[PDB]
Amino acid sequence: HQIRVGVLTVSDSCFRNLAEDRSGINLKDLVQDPSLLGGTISAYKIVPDEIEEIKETLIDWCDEKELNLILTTGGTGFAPRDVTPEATKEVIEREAPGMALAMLMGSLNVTPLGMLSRPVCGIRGKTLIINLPGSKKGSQECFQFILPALPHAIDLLRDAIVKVKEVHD
Amino acid sequence: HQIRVGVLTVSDSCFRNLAEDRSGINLKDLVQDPSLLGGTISAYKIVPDEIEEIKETLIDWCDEKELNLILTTGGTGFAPRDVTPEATKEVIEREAPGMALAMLMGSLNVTPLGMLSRPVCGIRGKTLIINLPGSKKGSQECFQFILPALPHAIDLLRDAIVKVKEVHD
Amino acid sequence: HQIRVGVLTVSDSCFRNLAEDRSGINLKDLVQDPSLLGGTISAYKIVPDEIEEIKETLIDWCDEKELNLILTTGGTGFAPRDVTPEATKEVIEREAPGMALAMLMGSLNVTPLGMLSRPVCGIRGKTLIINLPGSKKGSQECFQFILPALPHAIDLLRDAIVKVKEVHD
Ligand code: NA
Repeated sequence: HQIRVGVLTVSDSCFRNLAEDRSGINLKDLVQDPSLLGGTISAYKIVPDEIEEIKETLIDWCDEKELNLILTTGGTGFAPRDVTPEATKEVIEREAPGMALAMLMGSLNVTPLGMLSRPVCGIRGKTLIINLPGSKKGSQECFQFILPALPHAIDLLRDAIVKVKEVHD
Repeated sequence: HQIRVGVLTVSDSCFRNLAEDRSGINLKDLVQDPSLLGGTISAYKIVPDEIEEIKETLIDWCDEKELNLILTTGGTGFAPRDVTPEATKEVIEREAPGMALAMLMGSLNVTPLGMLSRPVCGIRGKTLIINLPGSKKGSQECFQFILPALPHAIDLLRDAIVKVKEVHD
Repeated sequence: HQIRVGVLTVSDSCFRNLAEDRSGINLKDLVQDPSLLGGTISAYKIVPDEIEEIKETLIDWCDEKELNLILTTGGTGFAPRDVTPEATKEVIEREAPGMALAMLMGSLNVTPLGMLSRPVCGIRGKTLIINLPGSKKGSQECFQFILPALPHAIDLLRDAIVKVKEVHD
């Protein structure tokens, strides 16, 4: 019944030690809160806004760590270096557009600037990958929008096969 | 100018005769109701949750049967075998994201679990393909969400070319 | 910090001189209104509903003209020749699904027929590309739905690199 979760902070500023990772730290707290998801933090990493590093991390976390859930924070806006959604599209097997939609409607309710977020959500093996905004406020609000559906989503994926492992098994 | 419709049930359980196809049978009734769509059922099949069989059936129904509308039911959730949207993306020529959106907003209005549905809608030749959920309740509600736009959508596609046929024409 | 905008009218009828481009002409007025966007019209063209012509124009306007914003009007519905979204998907580097969403929700609030529009929004270099409907009413409404986010989106993209130019720089 355990939920093993990874939080991937995608941020040049945090990577360069220019700012504290308020968003990522807060997501670790939200994830572990027994009144919320009641999950376990199994992976945490800060990476720069660089497609290959994001992709490699996601693949490792899905295929080697077999996490149930990865929450990315940052790299989903219009700034030129923001490529988290692009990295995510390259690693997912099955897209989950309803989750990206739920987050966008929720965000638009807060502000029209919500349409400047470009998140992708999708599945790889047993892992649900969710792109969240970079700000603490934004990532918390978006986590809140999807939380009601997370336990069931994770449950449906628990027995999925990790494709790269299954071929030599 | 009849509306020729195909209902494709994607279900391992129904395919193996473990359960009755409540969803598909109900969709046949909804399609044919003269107060609703007033369509004709021109094709009906139960297939397992297997990407190639889904793809092959959709292609035959669009290119050989030249159906105006295909309603798929099942294989659109998070369960590992659910690959209907993936099959659909491989066969469509032009995506219709507004229809997938309309269904998802309607569904989210019923329950946040609507974000665990992953439907694709799109066009191939004269055919509009709509992915609906596997459950009778979900497919009925989703059919209702798009019904007001179906007649006009179908009309706009009636004179489309079937690409594989036109090359030897 | 001018906003250099292109308006691309995709319309067989206008291209063949059968109708006046009411939509494109109105978009030029909207764009230049200082209480709306305060933009500059830097490019305007009417092209037929042909994928290659649309793609070639978009690439030229992004890569050679380095426009901040391109509004396309027409070619986004279900009619068989409507291929603007497909051309757009072939040229963008980063999709902006939030903006497409916002336009569609707004449109669905007016009529369910909004779900028969298939717009794509995305980014190439410094340029935001927005697909709008062909009708004057539809393009004006869709522009007005996204307008609140336009200034900030454009600003975030101002220092983006034009990839084809950077490689020989
Ligand atoms: Na999409």
